[PDB]
Amino acid sequence: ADTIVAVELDTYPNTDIGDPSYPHIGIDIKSVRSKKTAKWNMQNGKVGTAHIIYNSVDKRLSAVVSYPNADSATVSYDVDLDNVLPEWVRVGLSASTGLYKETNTILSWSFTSKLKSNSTHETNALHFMFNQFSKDQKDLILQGDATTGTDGNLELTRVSSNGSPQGSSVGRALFYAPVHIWESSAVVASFEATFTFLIKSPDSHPADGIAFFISNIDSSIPSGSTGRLLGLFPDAN
Amino acid sequence: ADTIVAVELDTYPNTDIGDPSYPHIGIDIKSVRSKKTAKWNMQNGKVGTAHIIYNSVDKRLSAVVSYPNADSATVSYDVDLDNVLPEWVRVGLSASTGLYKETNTILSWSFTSKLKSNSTHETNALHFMFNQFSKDQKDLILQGDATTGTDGNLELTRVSSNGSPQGSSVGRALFYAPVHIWESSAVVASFEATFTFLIKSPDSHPADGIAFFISNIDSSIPSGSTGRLLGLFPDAN
Amino acid sequence: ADTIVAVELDTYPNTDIGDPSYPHIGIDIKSVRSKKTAKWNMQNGKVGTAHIIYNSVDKRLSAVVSYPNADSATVSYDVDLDNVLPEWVRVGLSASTGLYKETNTILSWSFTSKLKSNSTHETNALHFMFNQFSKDQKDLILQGDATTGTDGNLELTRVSSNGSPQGSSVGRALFYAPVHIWESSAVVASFEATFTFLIKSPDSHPADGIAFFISNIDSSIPSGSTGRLLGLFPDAN
Amino acid sequence: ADTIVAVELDTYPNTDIGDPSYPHIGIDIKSVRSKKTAKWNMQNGKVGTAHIIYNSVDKRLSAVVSYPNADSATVSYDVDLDNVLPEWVRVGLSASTGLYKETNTILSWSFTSKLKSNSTHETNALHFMFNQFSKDQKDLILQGDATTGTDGNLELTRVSSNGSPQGSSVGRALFYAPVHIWESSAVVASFEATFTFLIKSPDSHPADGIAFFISNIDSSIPSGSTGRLLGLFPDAN
Ligand SMILES: OC[C@H]1O[C@H](O[C@H]2[C@@H](O)[C@H](O)[C@@H](CO)O[C@@H]2O)[C@@H](O)[C@@H](O)[C@@H]1O
Ligand SMILES: OC[C@H]1O[C@H](O[C@H]2[C@@H](O)[C@H](O)[C@@H](CO)O[C@@H]2O)[C@@H](O)[C@@H](O)[C@@H]1O
Ligand SMILES: OC[C@H]1O[C@H](O[C@H]2[C@@H](O)[C@H](O)[C@@H](CO)O[C@@H]2O)[C@@H](O)[C@@H](O)[C@@H]1O
Ligand SMILES: OC[C@H]1O[C@H](O[C@H]2[C@@H](O)[C@H](O)[C@@H](CO)O[C@@H]2O)[C@@H](O)[C@@H](O)[C@@H]1O
Ligand SMILES: [Ca+2]
Ligand SMILES: [Ca+2]
Ligand SMILES: [Ca+2]
Ligand SMILES: [Ca+2]
Ligand SMILES: [Mn+2]
Ligand SMILES: [Mn+2]
Ligand SMILES: [Mn+2]
Ligand SMILES: [Mn+2]
Repeated sequence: ADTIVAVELDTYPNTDIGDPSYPHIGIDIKSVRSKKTAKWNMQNGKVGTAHIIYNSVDKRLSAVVSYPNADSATVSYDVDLDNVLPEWVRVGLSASTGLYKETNTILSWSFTSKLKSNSTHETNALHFMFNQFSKDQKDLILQGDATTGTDGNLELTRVSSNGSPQGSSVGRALFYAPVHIWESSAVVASFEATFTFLIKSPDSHPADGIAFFISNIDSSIPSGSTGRLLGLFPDAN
Repeated sequence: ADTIVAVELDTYPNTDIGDPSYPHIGIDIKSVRSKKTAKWNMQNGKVGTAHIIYNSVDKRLSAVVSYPNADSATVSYDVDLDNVLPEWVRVGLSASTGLYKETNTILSWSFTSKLKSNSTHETNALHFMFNQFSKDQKDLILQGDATTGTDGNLELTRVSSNGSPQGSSVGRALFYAPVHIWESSAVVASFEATFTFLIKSPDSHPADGIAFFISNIDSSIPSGSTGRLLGLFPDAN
Repeated sequence: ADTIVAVELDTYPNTDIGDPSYPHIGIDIKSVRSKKTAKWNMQNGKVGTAHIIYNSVDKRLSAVVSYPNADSATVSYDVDLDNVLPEWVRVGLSASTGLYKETNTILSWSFTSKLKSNSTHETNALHFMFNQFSKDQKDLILQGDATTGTDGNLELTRVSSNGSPQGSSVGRALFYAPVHIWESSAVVASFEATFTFLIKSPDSHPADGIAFFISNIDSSIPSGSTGRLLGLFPDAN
Repeated sequence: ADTIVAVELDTYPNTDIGDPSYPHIGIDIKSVRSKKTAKWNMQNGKVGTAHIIYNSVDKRLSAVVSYPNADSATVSYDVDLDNVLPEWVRVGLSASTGLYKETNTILSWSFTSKLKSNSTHETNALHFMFNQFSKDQKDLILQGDATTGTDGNLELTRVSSNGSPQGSSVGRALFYAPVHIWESSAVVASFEATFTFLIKSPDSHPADGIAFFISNIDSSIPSGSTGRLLGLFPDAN
C-alpha cells in the first residue's frame, strides 16, 4: 500500500472507527485512526485557513486551523518523518464525501520545503503558491473527482453545475514535482504548507473532510476510500 | 521539432554558423544563430555566475554573466514570449562538447516564475533552489550524459573519474514540474534564473558551452546536437 | 529639497500643471510633471492593484495598475536610477486630497529589493509584506495625516469616523529601514513593489491620488504639498 | 535593563558563572546563565553555520550549529516568547573577547519573521539577507567595536590591520527595522535566523563567543559586558 502522513480536517464523526464525537483535526501517521486529535468548530459556508509545519530539529508535526474571529484548533504530534516516509515524496490535498456531503473547495495552496546540508550554507528549497487554479493545470496531478478552474478554485470533490456538493465522491491534487523531505546527512530539513478552503453543505452534519498529505511519489487513491477514509487509506486499520 | 528559447554561454566560435570570432553570450529564439550576442571573456577554471530575467510588462529577455573582479557580459533582446513558447513549459540547463571540450559543471541553480491575474492580487509562483545536487535527484529530469551528485555538483557533460572533460558529449537537466510561463489573461508574468558554473579545460579553445533554456514540456536532446548545437537544436538553421 | 522618484496614480486632472485631461498613471523623476503617463480608468469604490518593477540591467521603471475584469494601465520610462537617487533610500506610499477628495486606503503593500555583487553569488535582499496594518506599527514611519490600524488598513489621508474622506489632506508611510538601491560595483540590482488600494469618493471627480515613491532617507512631506503635489513635491516645477 | 533572548555560541568555559567545562551552545532567557546548553566542538579557523528557529504553535526555541563533515550541536528550550519579550523588538548579532580572544567574523546573516492573523490568510512578513556587508551599511545599527565592509564581512569585535583579534572587545549589529515578534490575536507567528561565521584565534582557549539575540528596540551594549557577558547582559545573574 501507499505510505501516508496527513493532517485531516475531519468534518464527520465516525465513532465506529475511533473518531471523537465531534468534528476534529488530526495527525494521521500511516492510519486514518489519528495519533492525536483536537476539537474543531468547522463553520459551514465560511472560508477557513489551515497551516501545517514541521522541522527535523524538533521532530514535531503541527497544524493550526482558523476562521476569522474565532478560536483556532491546533494539534501536534512528535514524529520523526525519517522513520515514516521515503526520502522523496509527493505532497497533496485530498477530500471525500459519503452518505453526507460538502463542498471541498480549495481557494489557495502554498508549500515550502527546505533541506540543508553541513556544507557551507548549501540549502535547497522548493516553494509553490497557487492562489488561482486553472484548468489543465499541468503542475498538478488530479486524481479521482478533483477538478480545477471553476471560478479559479480547486474542487476536490464533485459539485453540480450550480454548486451543490455530491455524495460518494473522492478526489486529490498532488504537486507534480517530487519533494526531498529528508536526507541521511542533512543538518536541517523543514516544511510548511498553508491552504484556504470553503466547506459548505446542505446537511446538518457535513462530511467527510479535507486532508493535506505526504506520500510515496506514485500514490493513488485507494480503492473504496470515499467517505470516512478521506481518499487516503484502503481501510480503517 | 521542439520549441526553444535559450541564453547561451558559448565558449567556442563556430564562425561557419554565424558565431562571432570570440566566446560570447547570446539570446537564442528558435535558432542557434543568436538574435543578439555580446562578447564574453570566459575564465578557464574560475566559477562564474549567470543571471537571466524576463517580465511581460517590458517583454525583454536579458542576461548577465560575471566572474569576480571582472567586467560582466550582458545581452538583451526584445521578445514577447507569448509569441514564441507554449503556455506551459519546462526549464532546464544544457551543455555540450565537440572536438574541443570543457567541464560543464553546475554548482547551483535557482529559478522563480510568477503569474498574476487581475483578480485581487491573486498570484501564483514557483521557486526552486539547488545549491547541492544529489544522485537520484527526483525533481530533475537528466538527459544524455548529465549526472548529479559527484561532489554535490551537476555535471552536464561527461567527465572522467579524475575530472578530465570528454569530447563529443551532450547533456541536460530539466526541472520536473511544468512551469506556467504566460496566460491569455494574466496581468503580469515574470521569471528569473541564476546558476553558477565552472568551465575548465585543457584546451586553449574550450568548447562548446552551457545554456539555460525554456522548452515544450516533452523536449528531448535533438539527435546529433553535440558540439556547436549545445544540446538544443537539430541543425544550425 | 528631497530627491523623489515615484509612480503616481493620479486621479485628478490638473491641466494647468501638465496633467492630461483624464485620470492617469505616471512616472515622476524629480518633478510632479510626469516623464511618461498612461490613461487610467480608476474605478470608484473598487479594490485596485499596482505593481512596480525595475532592474539595473534594463534600466527601465515600469508600472501596471489593474482592477478585476478590466484592462490594465501600464507605463514605463527608461531611467538609470544611479543617476537620480542616492545609494541608500527609503521607500514609501503617499497620497493627498485637495478641493476634491477620496479615500486613499492601502489594504496591502509588499516590497523586495536585491543587490548582487560579482563575488560568488553574494546577494543581499530585503523583503517585506504588509497584508494587515496595526496601530503603532513600529516598522513604518507615518507622516502627516496617515494612520494605521483602522480595520487593519493604512489610511494615507484623513477619513472621518464613518469613512467619509476629507479634503486638503496629505499623508505618507515609509518603511523604517533604509534600502540599498544601487552600488558602484554591483552586478545587478532590482526591486519590485505591489500594493492594493481602495479609492472611494462622493465626488464625481475624485482627487488627488496615491503614489509609490523612493526618496532620500530623511524625506519629509514638503510644506503645502496637499492636492496636486501628492505629498511629494514642494512645487509643480 | 534591556530584555534579552539569545542563542549563545560560547567558546570559553566560565565555570565560575555556571558554564559547563567545554565550549557550548546555549539558550539564554533574560540571563547569561543558559536555560539549556549543549556541547559544541568549535573548530578554530573554519567557517561555521548557525540556524535558529521558533514558532508560536510549538513555543520552542531551537538552534543548530554545524561545520562541514562534523556532527552538529543542537539545543532547544520550551519558552513562550509572549511571556518574555515586548511585542516589537530588534534582532541582532553580538560578540565579545576578554583576556582570551578570537575573530568574531560574520560572513552572512539572514532572518525571516512572519505574523499571521485569522483574517483570511492575511500574513505579514519581514525577510533580510546579507551575504556581503558594506561600510556605512545603513540598514544595520553597529554598536561598540563592530565594523562592516572589511573584505565584505561584519567584524563584531576588534581585529588589527592584519587580522589579529584583540582582547577586551565587544560589538553588536542590529537590523534597523523593528520586528513584530508576537501579537495578542495572531494565529501563528514564527521566525528563523541563519548566520555563517569564522572564529579564529592564536589562543589554545579562544574567547568569548557570538550570539544571535532579540531585544527591546532601544537595546544598547551594557556597561562592562566584554568577556563572558557576550555584549548582552550587565551581570551574570
Ligand atoms: O458521509 C458520512 C459517512 O457516510 C457513510 O456512513 C454512514 C452509514 O452509511 C454507515 O452505515 C454508518 C456506520 O458505519 O456510518 C454512517 O452513519 C459512509 O459513506 C462513511 O464512510 C461516511 O463517513
Ligand atoms: O568542439 C568544437 C567544435 O568541434 C567540431 O568542429 C570543428 C571541426 O570538427 C569542424 O570540421 C569545423 C568546421 O565546421 O569546425 C571545427 O573546427 C564540432 O564538434 C563542432 O560542433 C564543435 O563546435
Ligand atoms: O483636489 C483637486 C484640486 O483642488 C484644488 O484645485 C482646484 C482649484 O482650487 C484651483 O483654483 C484650480 C486651478 O489651479 O484647480 C482646481 O480646480 C487644489 O487643492 C489642487 O491642488 C487639487 O489638485
Ligand atoms: O576571555 C576569557 C575570560 O577572560 C577574563 O576572565 C579570566 C580571568 O581574568 C578571571 O579572573 C577568571 C575568573 O573569573 O576567569 C578567567 O580566567 C574575563 O575577561 C572574562 O570575562 C572572559 O570570559
Ligand atoms: Ca471522520
Ligand atoms: Ca559556438
Ligand atoms: Ca493631478
Ligand atoms: Ca563563557
Ligand atoms: Mn478523524
Ligand atoms: Mn553562439
Ligand atoms: Mn499627474
Ligand atoms: Mn555559556
